Amino acid sequence: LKHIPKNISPDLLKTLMEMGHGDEIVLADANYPSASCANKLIRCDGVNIPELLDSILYLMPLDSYVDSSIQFMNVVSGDDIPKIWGTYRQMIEGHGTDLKTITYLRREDFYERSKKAYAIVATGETSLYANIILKKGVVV
Amino acid sequence: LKHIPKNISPDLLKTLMEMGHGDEIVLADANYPSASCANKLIRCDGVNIPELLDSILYLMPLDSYVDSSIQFMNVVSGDDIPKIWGTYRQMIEGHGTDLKTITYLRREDFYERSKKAYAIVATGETSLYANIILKKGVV
Amino acid sequence: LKHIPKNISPDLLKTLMEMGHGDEIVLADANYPSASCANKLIRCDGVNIPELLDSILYLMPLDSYVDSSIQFMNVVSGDDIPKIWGTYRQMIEGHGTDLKTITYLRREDFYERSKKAYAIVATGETSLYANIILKKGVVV
Amino acid sequence: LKHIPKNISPDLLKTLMEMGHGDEIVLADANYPSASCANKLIRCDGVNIPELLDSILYLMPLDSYVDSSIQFMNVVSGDDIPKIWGTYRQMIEGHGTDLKTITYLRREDFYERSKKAYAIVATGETSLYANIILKKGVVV
Amino acid sequence: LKHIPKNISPDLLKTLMEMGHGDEIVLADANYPSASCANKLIRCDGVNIPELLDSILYLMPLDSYVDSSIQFMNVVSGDDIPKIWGTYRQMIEGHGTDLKTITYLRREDFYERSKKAYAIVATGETSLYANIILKKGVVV
Amino acid sequence: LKHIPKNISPDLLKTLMEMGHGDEIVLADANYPSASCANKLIRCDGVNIPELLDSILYLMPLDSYVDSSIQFMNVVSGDDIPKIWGTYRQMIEGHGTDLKTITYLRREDFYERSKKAYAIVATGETSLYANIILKKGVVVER
Amino acid sequence: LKHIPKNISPDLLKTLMEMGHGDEIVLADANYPSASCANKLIRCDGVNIPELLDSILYLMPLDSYVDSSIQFMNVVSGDDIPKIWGTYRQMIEGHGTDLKTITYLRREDFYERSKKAYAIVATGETSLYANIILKKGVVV
Amino acid sequence: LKHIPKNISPDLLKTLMEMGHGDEIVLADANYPSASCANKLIRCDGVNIPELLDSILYLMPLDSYVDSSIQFMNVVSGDDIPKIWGTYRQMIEGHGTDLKTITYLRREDFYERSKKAYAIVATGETSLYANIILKKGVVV
Amino acid sequence: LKHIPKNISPDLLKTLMEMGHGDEIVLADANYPSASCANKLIRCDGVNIPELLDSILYLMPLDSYVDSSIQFMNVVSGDDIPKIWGTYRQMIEGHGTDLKTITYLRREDFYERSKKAYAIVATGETSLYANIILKKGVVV
Amino acid sequence: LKHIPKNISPDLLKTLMEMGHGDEIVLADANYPSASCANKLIRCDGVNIPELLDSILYLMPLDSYVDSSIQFMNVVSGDDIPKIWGTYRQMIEGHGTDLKTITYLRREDFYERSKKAYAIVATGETSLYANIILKKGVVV
Ligand SMILES: C[C@@H]1O[C@H](O)[C@@H](O)[C@H](O)[C@@H]1O
Ligand SMILES: C[C@@H]1O[C@H](O)[C@@H](O)[C@H](O)[C@@H]1O
Ligand SMILES: C[C@@H]1O[C@H](O)[C@@H](O)[C@H](O)[C@@H]1O
Ligand SMILES: C[C@@H]1O[C@H](O)[C@@H](O)[C@H](O)[C@@H]1O
Ligand SMILES: C[C@@H]1O[C@H](O)[C@@H](O)[C@H](O)[C@@H]1O
Ligand SMILES: C[C@@H]1O[C@H](O)[C@@H](O)[C@H](O)[C@@H]1O
Ligand SMILES: C[C@@H]1O[C@H](O)[C@@H](O)[C@H](O)[C@@H]1O
Ligand SMILES: C[C@@H]1O[C@H](O)[C@@H](O)[C@H](O)[C@@H]1O
Ligand SMILES: C[C@@H]1O[C@H](O)[C@@H](O)[C@H](O)[C@@H]1O
Ligand SMILES: C[C@@H]1O[C@H](O)[C@@H](O)[C@H](O)[C@@H]1O
Ligand SMILES: [K+]
Ligand SMILES: [K+]
Ligand SMILES: [K+]
Ligand SMILES: [K+]
Ligand SMILES: [K+]
Repeated sequence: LKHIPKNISPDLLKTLMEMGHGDEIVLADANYPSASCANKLIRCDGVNIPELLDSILYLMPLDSYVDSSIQFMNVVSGDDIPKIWGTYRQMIEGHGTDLKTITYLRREDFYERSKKAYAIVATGETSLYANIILKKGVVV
Repeated sequence: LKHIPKNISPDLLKTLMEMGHGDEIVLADANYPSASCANKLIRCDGVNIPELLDSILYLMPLDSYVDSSIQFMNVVSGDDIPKIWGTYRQMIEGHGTDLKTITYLRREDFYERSKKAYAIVATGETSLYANIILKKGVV
Repeated sequence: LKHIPKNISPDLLKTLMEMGHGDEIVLADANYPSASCANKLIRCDGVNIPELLDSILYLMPLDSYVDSSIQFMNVVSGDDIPKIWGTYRQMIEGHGTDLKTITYLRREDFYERSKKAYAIVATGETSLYANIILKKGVVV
Repeated sequence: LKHIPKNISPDLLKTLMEMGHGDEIVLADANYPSASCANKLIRCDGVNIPELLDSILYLMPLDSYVDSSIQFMNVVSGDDIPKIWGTYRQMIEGHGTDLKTITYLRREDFYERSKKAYAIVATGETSLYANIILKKGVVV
Repeated sequence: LKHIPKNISPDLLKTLMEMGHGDEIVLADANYPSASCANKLIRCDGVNIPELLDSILYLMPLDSYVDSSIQFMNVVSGDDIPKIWGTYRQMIEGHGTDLKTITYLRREDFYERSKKAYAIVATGETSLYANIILKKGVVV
Repeated sequence: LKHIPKNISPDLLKTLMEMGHGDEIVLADANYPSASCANKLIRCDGVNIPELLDSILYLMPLDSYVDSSIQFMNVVSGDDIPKIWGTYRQMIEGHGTDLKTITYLRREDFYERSKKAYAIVATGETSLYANIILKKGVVVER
Repeated sequence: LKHIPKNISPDLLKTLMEMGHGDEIVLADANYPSASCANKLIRCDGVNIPELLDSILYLMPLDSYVDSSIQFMNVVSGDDIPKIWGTYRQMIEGHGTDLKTITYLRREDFYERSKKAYAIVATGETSLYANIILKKGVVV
Repeated sequence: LKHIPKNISPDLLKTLMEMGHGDEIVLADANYPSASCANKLIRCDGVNIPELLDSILYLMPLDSYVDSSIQFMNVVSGDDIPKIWGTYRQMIEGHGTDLKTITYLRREDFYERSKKAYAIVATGETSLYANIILKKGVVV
Repeated sequence: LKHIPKNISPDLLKTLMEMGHGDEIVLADANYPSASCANKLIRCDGVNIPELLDSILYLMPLDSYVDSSIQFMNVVSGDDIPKIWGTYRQMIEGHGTDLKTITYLRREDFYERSKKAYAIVATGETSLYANIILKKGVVV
Repeated sequence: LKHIPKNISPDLLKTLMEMGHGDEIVLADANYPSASCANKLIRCDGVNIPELLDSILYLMPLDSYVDSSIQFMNVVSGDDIPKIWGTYRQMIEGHGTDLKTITYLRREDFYERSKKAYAIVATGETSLYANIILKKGVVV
């Protein structure tokens, strides 16, 4: 269609539309157990996470009513911090969100919040530890 | 159809009809997480709540055997009391329903009750904290 | 519910509502092969057709845009003209459609039309050749 | 069909047939939350309960292996004790069942039992507190 | 249940009641391609046809409005006239139906009609050419 | 969501999205046989068609590869020409579509084309002969 | 089919086959509540248990890794220990199983174990307390 | 299970059982468009055709009412004659079936007969032109 | 996974594997009516056709039993020959296919063949007339 | 398809692909209760476990983030150590994985683990105690 971001599947848009204030969506990397965890699965194997996050932030406001609307997955000790978080931070600040609302959950904590999320979008993102949890806010 | 309100959808009327004494129905605003909470989902994305409440009250009696047959979602203290509540109130009293039956639920409590409800209709009501739970009476 | 005839079921009211101008519904007697002809089946095995026709006529205008809004199934020339037709004619008139709209269809014509109808209603009408096809009109 | 009562529906018969020793079936009045409680829902919106109870008892024996094979719904004070109970009792004896088998569950207890029942039939019964639960017996 | 013949399964009785006037049902021996022909399939692999025929004709009237209300499968010329046809005739007479109504179809016509019937019941009947096609009549 | 017309329901947007070039969609009025004709049914019982037409024209280009990308349902005499057709014509021109693309179908023909359409949306439009068929055009990268 | 007991239905064979070591299948008499207890239901309404048990014991080895691979339903006083238990033991002995493997479960314990069984088959066995639970062993 | 050939899956045996006189099942090599042509699809991707032909010939009698019970795919007039046909012919006379019942179809005719067949089993057979159509006969 | 091209969704791979000789798959551009035309629909809204074509040709042989294993959609009138046709041509040669196997279909004929294809994959390819139909060959 | 192990079924490949880091898959022997334990069942009745394990190890890396990514079912000792274990070890070491990751689970613990596995693949492995639980690692 005209005016809608080009990297959003028909089904993704529907689920973004039907999501209400408080509903969470996981943007999972190519390595995340998306199918096994998901309440509702959306497959987007041909899309990396930076470009997808940008489009969703364009469309979907974030929950200001909580302290933490965005969550990443904290690494296991010995593993390196993915540099991709810098792209996320750069993007998140872009659509005028305060970077303070990001918090870090550990692997098992993350796995569990994704199960309670309304949908997981399986991406093709190769970067390790690239999983993002987004919480929908109120629409103006 | 003749003699039936024009803003009650086919599927909404079916579900109102099959509802029994005690069953609850949520009238959710545009911002409510309707789809994620619904046991049974009706979308009326083009209808506003006062208008839909009016039609529902005409058709469906409210539960006399409980202290509270109506619930709103309570605001965070001490934020502004939603203006539309007045509209609702003036319509609830009118169908002959005592205002002292309305009750206010914490966001979390409201969510939990909506999951146990028979159905949630998702409306286009743009106003905040505009949600309502209704409990069916006897006919 | 209030203001809605007590002899119209949840599913029947839904289908009456979603019917539009021209759609046909079949009030079928107990002997009619409703299930095998039905595009969409609605069972009301405890209801008779007089009651039902009355309630339906109350909510749903007939099709003014054709010669025939109503069709009974004809007998096999001409053994015992069914008494129940008389009861139908009384209601159909003073509701208030013109009795001249009723045409009578051959068995195999009726069967065939009933398959092209939107829905059939299986009733408990024990009378013979008691079936009816009604055509929805324009609501204004 | 011949030799089968005319007011029990196709899916109703299959249901009574497939029930076995110990299974319960609720015959619910027009005000019961049948749809929302039913494990399995049979709709008979045109039928009243006394005629239905008569047909079922004809086909289905009641459980002798428990002290209560029938339950009614008790009134909340101050509602009227419905007259229909008298019709029910009069009809339950006359099939030969000892009226001592009838017990009286309060509203909330009744709902919870109907939930663990194999099937609920939503009737057209207008009388209040006209709900019945029947427990299937042994055949031989 | 009480008053229902013991060899009519729950789903068979249902389909028998769902059937209207003119509807056909095929009683298929254990060599018939039941599953591949059936619009709707009922399996009674442990039942033989003559006893099934008895119960069905007991419960269901035959179509007395057409030339043939019953069809068997004619043998491929040469092969023996199956004995069971005798047993069927002594079954059909009794229940008061005239054997003049039995017509005989050839394999590829018997297959064709069975596809258009409302149901095929697959039985355990080991005898050859034991297939019967039944047409439902009026219930009064 | 932001930047999306607020009268386009979640399922309608999906179906507008999954439509490609040549696909058609029917905006059916309240009296229309939407449910019986529909390959794929979307119910928007609370929406009027001019509102919906503006939002759809905003997002979805019309098919330039055919003469008629828009069809109305012609009247039988003596029904009146509906006023809403002006409203539609006003709307269509202004999104940049030549009114020459509008053609008119006999009630009967309209029904049959609606059965071959990708989707019918049932609206709350009480105005008569208010049905439209729109045929999706190519979306070209700027 | 050749070389396959005639009294095993298409769907029963498949269930027996997809059962692994330790899975249980219940052979239920005509009075049992099979439909309501079953995780997976197979209907063999025209077959008695004796015949069926023989075929199943011909095809399916019994679990030798537990104390008891066969459970009958024990009676409640004062009912009679049914004669069919005699018929069961050889077949059972006759297929080579040590009868000490038969353990007896009371009514409620039987229903609960059957709810946990991979499948229940509803038979036509009019005899009482004829239900049997079988536990599949290892093949070679 | 005991007394069942070991290379027939649970679903294959069921489909082999529910087939009746005249039904056709296709044994398709790894390269055959099984998924697209199948009315009913059974997958046996780890199984070669000769051993499957063995078991099926053992369990399933072939149709004697036709001159041709078996169809191979004939080669494209350019391609080479497959070794596997000799295997097949030897397999076919071993059970008492005359090789004169074998016929050969050109791809087009083969594709079409397969669509009209009750089932296609997609096998792992590597040999080209390895496909077989078997038509079931009567069990006595 | 290791060794599988990174831009193939789990479902596309399945589709590719279950396709056999002669089956056709349509790589559809972002303007194609993919959903209304597809018998089986795989969405890859995040992939462009060149990268998809490349990894598909790696896995899947083309049908050499026909003059044309590849079909493009010829432009109307009218507009330019898209440059991506050069890109496809450079890839098709290199994987070892004779470019003469490419034929060009009029818009309506392409649509019609795609209705007959096993599957259509909806890509995010923004180039016009970028659609490709591939026919599967034999393997190894 | 080319470059893909020949013993991986279309849905198995899909399953392996849709699995993510941490997801488990049971390779279950012919005696295992796959059907009854399986959250998601893939049937591969024709295939043995070593050839299948080998192919899967080629495609799927094992989880490095736990102390044990491979589990066998331990013997009831009771029975003796099955020789199929060494064959497994020869394989998993040949794929670069350290044999100190194999743990051993008791029969009941293995059943429970398998219920919580993403998929169970039912094999034709005739070796006893031959079941394997693989846990998927990260792909770099
Ligand atoms: C160790 C982590 O496992 C998770 O499942 C993945 O989603 C992360 O990228 C990372 O590999
Ligand atoms: C803050 C509240 O969030 C809720 O989910 C909404 O339903 C209310 O309208 C309000 O926006
Ligand atoms: C002869 C007629 O057949 C029809 O199917 C029935 O609906 C009528 O009642 C009558 O029996
Ligand atoms: C108070 C009681 O509520 C129940 O649900 C109904 O079944 C009774 O008839 C009565 O209305
Ligand atoms: C030759 C005939 O084929 C039919 O399909 C069977 O139903 C008959 O019993 C007979 O065997
Ligand atoms: C007479 C016409 O019937 C059609 O079905 C409707 O869609 C038109 O709006 C009008 O009412
Ligand atoms: C009392 C027992 O009830 C059980 O459900 C039945 O299976 C027995 O046959 C017996 O009637
Ligand atoms: C050329 C032939 O194509 C067919 O589809 C396949 O089934 C044969 O094995 C062979 O490859
Ligand atoms: C005119 C053509 O229509 C087709 O459906 C599209 O796939 C092409 O890219 C082009 O736009
Ligand atoms: C005793 C064990 O039981 C399990 O179910 C099987 O999977 C093993 O192979 C073995 O037979
Ligand atoms: K996708
Ligand atoms: K809606
Ligand atoms: K009903
Ligand atoms: K059966
Ligand atoms: K398989």
